[PDB]
Amino acid sequence: AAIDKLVKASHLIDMNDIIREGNPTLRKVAEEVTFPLSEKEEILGEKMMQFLKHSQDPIMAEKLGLRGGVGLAAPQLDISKRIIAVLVPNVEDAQGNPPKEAYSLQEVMYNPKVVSHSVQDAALSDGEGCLSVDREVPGYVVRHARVTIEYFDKTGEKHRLKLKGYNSIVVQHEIDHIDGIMFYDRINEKNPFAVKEGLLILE
Ligand SMILES: [Zn+2]
Ligand SMILES: [Zn+2]
Ligand SMILES: [Zn+2]
Ligand SMILES: [Zn+2]
Ligand SMILES: [Zn+2]
Ligand SMILES: [Zn+2]
Ligand SMILES: [Zn+2]
Ligand SMILES: [Zn+2]
Repeated sequence: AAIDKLVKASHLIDMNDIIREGNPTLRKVAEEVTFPLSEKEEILGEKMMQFLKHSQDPIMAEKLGLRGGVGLAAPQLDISKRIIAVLVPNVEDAQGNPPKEAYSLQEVMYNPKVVSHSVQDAALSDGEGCLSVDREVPGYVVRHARVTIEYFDKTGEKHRLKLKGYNSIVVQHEIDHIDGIMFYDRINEKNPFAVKEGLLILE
């Protein structure tokens, strides 16, 4: 089955593993994982993080035919489990100095969920994209500005985390996937660029 192919030691995740808009797995509510994790579930998380590392690496992205990304959910690999990986890099300064921290967020999250959020909404100015969606989709994807999430790591340790800005948006977008929600579900149906007063537009 799909998970068996993905977790083979020599197997690298690429675009051929990513299912496409229309595939029913994208619309399911993914199943919670139980702890302790199976070896498959642990390796799957590791492969998913590796895929994001590769997508952000100039050489490996070219070798594998990948395009940059910051998040991946297991349903996108045809695996209906509540597993996501997020990897959001910090950026060099104007002088070309690497940041203090390589990443502002780097986690493989098991059973993640939003436990509370701000009343205020936010949206990326440039909209959102998706590896499973081979269409141009304009518009503000309206999300919570700030969230508090809970999730478990591969060890079963529970974490509780507050997020805002871009990382809030990235997380979620990935949580949506494990609930069978697609980004364009959160775009205004009649005017993609409608702005309800108070919306935080993120640059
Ligand atoms: Zn493959
Ligand atoms: Zn391991
Ligand atoms: Zn590598
Ligand atoms: Zn709680
Ligand atoms: Zn609420
Ligand atoms: Zn996505
Ligand atoms: Zn919500
Ligand atoms: Zn629509």
